[PDB]
Amino acid sequence: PTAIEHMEPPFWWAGMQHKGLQLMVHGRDIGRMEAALDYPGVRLVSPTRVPNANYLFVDLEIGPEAQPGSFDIVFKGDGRSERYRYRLLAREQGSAQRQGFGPGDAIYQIMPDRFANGDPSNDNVAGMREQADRRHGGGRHGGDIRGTIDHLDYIAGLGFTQLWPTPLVENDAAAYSYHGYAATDHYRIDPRYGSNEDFVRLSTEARKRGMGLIQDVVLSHIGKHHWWMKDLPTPDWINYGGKFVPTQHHRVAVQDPYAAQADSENFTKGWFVEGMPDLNQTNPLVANYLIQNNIWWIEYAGLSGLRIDTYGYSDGAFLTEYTRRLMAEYPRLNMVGQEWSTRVPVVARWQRGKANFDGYTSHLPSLMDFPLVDAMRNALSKTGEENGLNEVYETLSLDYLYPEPQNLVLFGGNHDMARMFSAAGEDFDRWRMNLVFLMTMPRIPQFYSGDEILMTSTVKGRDDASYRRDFPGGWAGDKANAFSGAGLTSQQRAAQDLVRKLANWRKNQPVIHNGRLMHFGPEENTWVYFRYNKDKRIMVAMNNNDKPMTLPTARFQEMLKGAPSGVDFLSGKTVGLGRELRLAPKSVVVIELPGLP
Amino acid sequence: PTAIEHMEPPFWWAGMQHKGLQLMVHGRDIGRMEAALDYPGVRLVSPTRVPNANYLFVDLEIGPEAQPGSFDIVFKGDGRSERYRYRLLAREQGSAQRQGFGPGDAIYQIMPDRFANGDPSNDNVAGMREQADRRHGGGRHGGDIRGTIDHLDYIAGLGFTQLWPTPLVENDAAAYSYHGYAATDHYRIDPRYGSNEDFVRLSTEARKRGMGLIQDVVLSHIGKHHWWMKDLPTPDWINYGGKFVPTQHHRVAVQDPYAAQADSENFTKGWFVEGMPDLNQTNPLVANYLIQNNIWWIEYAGLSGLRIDTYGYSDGAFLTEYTRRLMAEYPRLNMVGQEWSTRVPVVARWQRGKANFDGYTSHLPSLMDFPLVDAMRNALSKTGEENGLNEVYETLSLDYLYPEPQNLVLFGGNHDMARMFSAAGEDFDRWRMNLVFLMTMPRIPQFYSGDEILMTSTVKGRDDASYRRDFPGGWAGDKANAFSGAGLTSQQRAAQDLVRKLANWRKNQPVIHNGRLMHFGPEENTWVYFRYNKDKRIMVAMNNNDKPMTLPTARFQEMLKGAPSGVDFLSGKTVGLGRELRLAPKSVVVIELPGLP
Ligand SMILES: OC[C@H]1O[C@@H]2O[C@H]3[C@H](O)[C@@H](O)[C@@H](O[C@H]4[C@H](O)[C@@H](O)[C@@H](O[C@H]5[C@H](O)[C@@H](O)[C@@H](O[C@H]6[C@H](O)[C@@H](O)[C@@H](O[C@H]7[C@H](O)[C@@H](O)[C@@H](O[C@H]8[C@H](O)[C@@H](O)[C@@H](O[C@H]9[C@H](O)[C@@H](O)[C@@H](O[C@H]1[C@H](O)[C@H]2O)O[C@@H]9CO)O[C@@H]8CO)O[C@@H]7CO)O[C@@H]6CO)O[C@@H]5CO)O[C@@H]4CO)O[C@@H]3CO
Ligand SMILES: OC[C@H]1O[C@@H]2O[C@H]3[C@H](O)[C@@H](O)[C@@H](O[C@H]4[C@H](O)[C@@H](O)[C@@H](O[C@H]5[C@H](O)[C@@H](O)[C@@H](O[C@H]6[C@H](O)[C@@H](O)[C@@H](O[C@H]7[C@H](O)[C@@H](O)[C@@H](O[C@H]8[C@H](O)[C@@H](O)[C@@H](O[C@H]9[C@H](O)[C@@H](O)[C@@H](O[C@H]1[C@H](O)[C@H]2O)O[C@@H]9CO)O[C@@H]8CO)O[C@@H]7CO)O[C@@H]6CO)O[C@@H]5CO)O[C@@H]4CO)O[C@@H]3CO
Ligand SMILES: [Ca+2]
Ligand SMILES: [Ca+2]
Ligand SMILES: [Ca+2]
Ligand SMILES: [Ca+2]
Repeated sequence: PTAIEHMEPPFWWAGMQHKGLQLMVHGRDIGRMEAALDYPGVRLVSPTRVPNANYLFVDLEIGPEAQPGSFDIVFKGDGRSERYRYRLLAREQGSAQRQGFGPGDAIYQIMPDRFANGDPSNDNVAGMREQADRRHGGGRHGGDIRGTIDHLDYIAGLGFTQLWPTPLVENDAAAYSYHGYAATDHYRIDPRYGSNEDFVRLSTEARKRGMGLIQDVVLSHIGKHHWWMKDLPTPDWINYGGKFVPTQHHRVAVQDPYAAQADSENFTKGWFVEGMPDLNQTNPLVANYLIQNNIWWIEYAGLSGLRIDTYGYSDGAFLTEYTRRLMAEYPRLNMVGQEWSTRVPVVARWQRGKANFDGYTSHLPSLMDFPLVDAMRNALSKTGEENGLNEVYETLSLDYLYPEPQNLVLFGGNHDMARMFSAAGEDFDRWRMNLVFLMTMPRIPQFYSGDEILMTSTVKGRDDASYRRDFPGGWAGDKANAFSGAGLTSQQRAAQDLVRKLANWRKNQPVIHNGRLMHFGPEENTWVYFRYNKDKRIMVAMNNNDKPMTLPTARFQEMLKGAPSGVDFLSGKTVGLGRELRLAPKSVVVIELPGLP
Repeated sequence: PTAIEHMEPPFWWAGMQHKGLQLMVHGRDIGRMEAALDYPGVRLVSPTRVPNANYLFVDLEIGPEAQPGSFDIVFKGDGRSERYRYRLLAREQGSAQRQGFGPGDAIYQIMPDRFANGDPSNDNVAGMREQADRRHGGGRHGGDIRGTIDHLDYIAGLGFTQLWPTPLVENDAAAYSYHGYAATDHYRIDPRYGSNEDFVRLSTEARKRGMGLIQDVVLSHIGKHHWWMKDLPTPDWINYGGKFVPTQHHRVAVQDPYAAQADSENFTKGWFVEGMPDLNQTNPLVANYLIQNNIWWIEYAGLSGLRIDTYGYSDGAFLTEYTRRLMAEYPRLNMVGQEWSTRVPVVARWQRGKANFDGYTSHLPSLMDFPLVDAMRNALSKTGEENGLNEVYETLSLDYLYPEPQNLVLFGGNHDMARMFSAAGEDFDRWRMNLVFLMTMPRIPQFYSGDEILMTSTVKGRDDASYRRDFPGGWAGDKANAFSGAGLTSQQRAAQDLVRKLANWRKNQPVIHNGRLMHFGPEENTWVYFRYNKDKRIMVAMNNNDKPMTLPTARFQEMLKGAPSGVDFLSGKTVGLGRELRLAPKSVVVIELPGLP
């Protein structure tokens, strides 16, 4: 091997919250060397060696007096000497104070390979392990950053204010590289998507259109083709000494009074799959590496926040420190952890401010609301149940378990589950109820690309490829183009219109962002709730039955306070409320009313 | 009425914790009288007069200097004078400190009408509204206290240490009087069961056999034929002015940050059914009445605790005071609330010691563990699921939500749900798993009469009559008789023998009463857990599959610590533990090992 092959992070910033910076330097016999530097405000701590002669960790303390600039780090040993020009950048104005995504936002989720192919020429890149195959469900289809940039106006036009793409970091695998969840280089965009600079441009172009950029970060694991695997930095870098030992996924084991250490360790150290080596985050070098890398992306790419994969599969103590570090840099940031459980207590455990039985503490601002999504999908699909919506109501009543339920991400769907329209049984009227719910709950809504034109999938079991079909219009030659509206059916277009109507309306509804919620127990699969404050009331009523239903309004008087009627935002019709609310079969109304004193 | 028709409570005790005693006096124009008395230590408080001429509430303060004895309360008015000789009983030594049922106990549950007809002559009682009909599923079959007493040896012989009969208080209804849940006289045993004195004798006879007696109390409602209903003590004694307004059962509404007052009021004030007038517990006279009545039963009948029906259907503030009052009198008592929800947070809300988001405080020691019973019934029934036992494991992991999870009552079944054997799909092997689970969990186990001989029922929905078939041997002429063994199949006898073996064994296993629990995440519907302390380990392993399973024992070494083998208590077979645990199809083993160092 040659010179310095990797320097990570490759540059940094003056004026960060945490003064320490740990450089991970890789190259043949770099560990046999001694580093030296001279720059006011930067102090070189002095080596703690690792047995591997091919890695050197350099500990810097960057004082508040250190100014933007650059300086040489010089490595000397065995009659030779190596050099790296290290840059400390100036931070953009307002960087530390950046506002993360919140209740007023709506997030549009894409898989960058499956959204838009702006440049067919990067579909394959010389030297990489996988060839593109649009006809393979698990293959690379060729979506890229150029295609995403091309369609930012579309996403903004739909009413979305944040973009969350699944990971774009290099995944140089021989197969299943497209999904991004097995990083082979945490400091590089996969060249098939574009360059590091292209990703920065994506952020800047999104910001021009009023949209934030949320990065999808994996912390627990990497891909087996990561360059580390060819020469392990330390013998304990990867859990189980770099050998495949599978997790059995006992997620409660990390938060269970009756847990076996075997099960907790298996959850946090066990390999997700054979092709995903598990990072030993109990090694402080690994912890520092991940914390610094994610900060580096936030700072470099001007992100509004993060979505954190496989949340509890990382070491718990590491997550405590990681969340503390990120949030100390960016106190107004949001980060949404993916803790995939339908049990509210299991999700709620991880949110900042939670008083946990075991004293577990976290600075994680948000989690994905799998419990509530599961409840609504059940309600809308099990149409033979007398009162399926009761599950939604009862799940929501558990919100007190969360320190900040209003900061949780509620979603129509995502790349891991059945398509929203399919989960609703291809029932457009019931799908409308799901959409209304998503846009009116005291949550941060997230929507999955393609759902706005009722893309379908298999509903039973798990079928990842079926959830990730190419967006129509993302590829040259497509017969239908959802970006332009060309070739959409009337129902598809009606869906897209409704999404655009509701999401744009929602942006302008402070009562949804921070108003109160009062809901009523569902009765025979009818459900009424209100968002309210002194300025506005929004009354949602849904009739989840294939028959008309009539609801006496006396029941709702603490919210209605004698309102004789209101205008339904959906239909534009005036709806009577004096003595009863008459719902047509499978209907939902969104009645807008004056404030509640 | 004839002078004083009802005096309630009819007598009291010297030396109670709460000095106050409120007498509810009933009779024609008694409300027009004025009470007077002269007895050392007893003070008459100045009157508070309700507009109903047929009732008088008399407030006494019984100071600690009041001795046991009697004194006349004289009621003077309109030139007439009525007397009542009031008695203060001496309390039994150790009364206040009585030990309530706890984790070392096992509760046997009966319905008195359905267990044993010791006296056919009381099946009908002249004057009563219902005639017995043994062939009618919802009729009175004639079981009584004499029959229960006749068979205490049998219950004690099975290994049970507490008897819980469903209510024996008067239910003088035209139809469905048998079940006891619609009281028509809170101070009287239904004469078809026997007298008040017979109930005291049931308690004393049970005690002679090492068994406590747990009374089933209804607080929220009475029956429509209660004598109150003919002449309402106050206009607000019954919720909704004594007229039927149904509850819609929105149980979470009393513990939901988004609750409507309409829903929460409807839950606690709404009538359970038309035949069950709802008590207005916000009226302090109603509150005092119930508190005193239940204390009266505890003191009079020498009870070891209570089972409290329809728990959250009572007023929340009333419940705080009721539980406070009862626990003040009897600090070591146990009372188990029936809060029928399969959601851990909903049940846990009510247990003494819980820190609730809304500051709600309760003194209730115990609740019925519907969530865990539901989880195990799901695991045993969902035979098409690869790992249904995962529900049990995850539910258990939520025990940190309860202040005192070991004090919760775990049950094989009860009078409101499908028969335990039917719940296991009539699979003897799965039934054994449920039984072992019940007898080894950190819980107070409760068992439903008839389950020890594998009685069956319908499985779906609610079918009360199906769960409540006459105990075989309870009636003269029965051709299957569980008391003698006559007519039982080999399998039914084996069930009975196993109940006896495990219950009696449990009695002598402190490690089950107060030991730790460590469980392991179930894998492919195999599950291993341990009860352990310095003295003993008890390993439970179950294979919920119709194929053999081989579990490497490395996994369990934090509990096994190299144990080469053990003896299965159940089969009495030796079980290898050195390298692998071989489980036969549908097996459960229970292995005793010495305590860990
Ligand atoms: O970065 C890795 C991935 O992380 C992220 O998502 C993961 C979550 O963090 C993690 O918790 C977990 O979620 C599970 C959740 O916790 C569970 O409660 C449960 O929820 C329900 C589930 O959704 C239902 O489908 C069902 O589960 C059963 C299912 O019906 C049944 O078919 C079977 O599933 C087995 C598959 O059939 C089998 O093929 C294989 O799965 C493969 C998969 O086919 C393959 O494509 C590959 O997956 C890739 C994936 O495409 C990538 O995107 C990347 O995934 C990341 C996610 O995108 C993140 O968001 O990497 C993956 C790994 O390479 O590999 C899979 C693994 O072999 O095995 C399956 C079983 O082992 O059985 C299941 C039950 O076991 O019912 C559940 C109701 O309780 O399941 C959640 C997952 O669906 O997993 C997330 C990754 O999916
Ligand atoms: O003291 C009263 C009883 O209290 C104790 O148990 C009750 C629990 O505290 C309470 O939480 C709830 O528990 C669960 C319930 O058992 C489950 O069924 C289920 O309930 C939901 C159900 O799944 C839904 O379908 C719906 O139920 C409605 C139902 O669909 C609808 O038809 C109607 O119900 C009527 C019946 O269908 C009809 O037959 C008749 O009922 C008769 C009954 O057949 C007869 O035996 C007699 O019932 C007695 C009972 O036998 C007594 O033992 C006593 O019950 C107490 C329990 O034993 C306690 O342990 O009193 C009963 C009389 O009230 O008389 C009945 C009335 O004539 O009429 C029914 C009523 O119209 O309406 C229901 C309700 O809307 O919603 C259910 C709630 O969401 O899950 C519940 C908890 O989640 O009820 C327990 C009693 O079953
Ligand atoms: Ca491309
Ligand atoms: Ca891990
Ligand atoms: Ca009888
Ligand atoms: Ca009530």
